[PDB]
Amino acid sequence: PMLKNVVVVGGGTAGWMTASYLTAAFGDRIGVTLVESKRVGSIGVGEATFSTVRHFFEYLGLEEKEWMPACNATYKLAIRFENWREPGHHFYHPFERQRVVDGFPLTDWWLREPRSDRFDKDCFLVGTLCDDLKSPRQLNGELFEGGLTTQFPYAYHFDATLVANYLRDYAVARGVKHVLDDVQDVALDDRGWISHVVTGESGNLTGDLFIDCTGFRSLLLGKALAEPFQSYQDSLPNDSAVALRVPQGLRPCTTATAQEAGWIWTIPLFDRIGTGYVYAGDYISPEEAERTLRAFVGPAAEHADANHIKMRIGRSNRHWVNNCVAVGLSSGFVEPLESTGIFFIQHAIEQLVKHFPDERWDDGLRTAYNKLVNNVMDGVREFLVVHYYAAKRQDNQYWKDAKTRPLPDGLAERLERWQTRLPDNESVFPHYHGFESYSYVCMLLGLGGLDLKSSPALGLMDAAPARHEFKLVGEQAAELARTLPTQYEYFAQLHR
Ligand SMILES: Cc1cc2nc3c(=O)[nH]c(=O)nc-3n(C[C@H](O)[C@H](O)[C@H](O)COP(=O)(O)OP(=O)(O)OC[C@H]3O[C@@H](n4cnc5c(N)ncnc54)[C@H](O)[C@@H]3O)c2cc1C
Ligand SMILES: [Cl-]
Repeated sequence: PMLKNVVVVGGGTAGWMTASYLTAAFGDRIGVTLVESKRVGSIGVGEATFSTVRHFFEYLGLEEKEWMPACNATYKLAIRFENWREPGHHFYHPFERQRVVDGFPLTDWWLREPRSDRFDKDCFLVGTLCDDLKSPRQLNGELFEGGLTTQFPYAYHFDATLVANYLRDYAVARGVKHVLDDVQDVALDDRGWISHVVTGESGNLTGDLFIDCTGFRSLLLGKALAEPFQSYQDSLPNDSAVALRVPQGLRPCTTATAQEAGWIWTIPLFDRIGTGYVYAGDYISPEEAERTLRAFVGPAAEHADANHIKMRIGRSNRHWVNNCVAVGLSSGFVEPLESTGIFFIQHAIEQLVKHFPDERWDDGLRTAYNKLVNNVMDGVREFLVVHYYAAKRQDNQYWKDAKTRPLPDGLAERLERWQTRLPDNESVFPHYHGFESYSYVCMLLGLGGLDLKSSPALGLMDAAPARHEFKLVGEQAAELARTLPTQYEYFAQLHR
């Protein structure tokens, strides 16, 4: 007794990732309909991704060389953090797993005896590749790792509208019914379950399962079903953004430049730059934020229209209620400091397939699904609070307040453990939330606000293997700088 029809409401990145993934997972064995407005646009942002996104394209059977040119896409090997510790300081948060020497990470050996003033230069390859604007692939397509299960779980930058167009064509070609219309009413039955959605001129769209991809407005879950929403704003005050699209070497990383009341993203696409100021409206006005952003970008922004966005920061109490699942901004959101919006969508849809119901609608599937999503969002929220707490700067009220806001449960205890020994698998938020322990280590070392200590055991061990590893990183960096093409060179002859 299996379900027969899914209705997806919304045609942004969330809706078309949902629809395309459903056809990849279930084929023609279930019907999928997507309805989307002709007049309400998508949010217009969401252009950097997280490590897991490679597996989304793999699941659909899409190779980089076919979708990347069609989506204005580049590689994201890291995030470059600027001015978080102090003025003029920068460091990389790379998609690069730790090197472990005799049971201890190289970063631990570094902390014992720093080889330079840059932990990321000494311990990692990827930051240097970003500085040299390198492609992660040689001109013959082979990944650089093969010349040294991957140590480099990288991601992408792309135009979210082009990706959504690409997945729409992917999904419609595989039988997804596409309705271009407004949902004007969500009809509930006597159980409070969704019976159908009423469209302006396409009749009623009926189905067994309804996916709310309507964005922040959450027309099905938050509005029609009145599901409570849990704000994160007390712990993360950034509630606003102003975004620009700007004409444009391609640095394979996102840049996050701390500002007086937030931070500015720089996302390099193949032929343009996406940039925006994420800020706290209680500290600066939208006018000041736009002024700051335009001055930061410089003359290239003098003719670009600013896109002002109010963010709904938090998560729904439940994400799957009755026969309705929220995917995308309707489900939850944190500021894009670590590029988690599309990660949340992929997690939501992957776990919806894994917990997909039959006609018995086992409530335990909902309970498990909701716990998984809540744990992912709570964990990312904790990770982001650490960004502001561990940022060394306390130069104004905003950056002082970043250390006195209420911490999520358990973070105070974890902060104390991290100042005893660097974070590892057993000293971070103990549920899946995307980020691995190496991300915590890098952020703490770069942000520089905590009192970090190396493990005393290192003093009783042979330092030779660690010294060899540091030397090896330098040799491999030198070889990669000589051989890898620049990212522009790579895409220039790939766009042939
Ligand atoms: C400033 C900012 C920066 C971000 N940066 C990143 C980033 O770097 N990386 C990342 O991964 N994510 C990022 N995100 C998150 C990202 O934008 C979302 O995860 C993603 O775009 C999915 O959005 P959505 O589809 O849920 O909502 P939307 O894009 O708002 O889509 C809503 C859809 O519902 C439709 N709709 C609405 N009402 C109706 C109706 N009545 N009837 C029919 N259809 C309707 C609309 O037409 C639209 O198609 C960012 C978000 C913001 C605000
Ligand atoms: Cl995000």
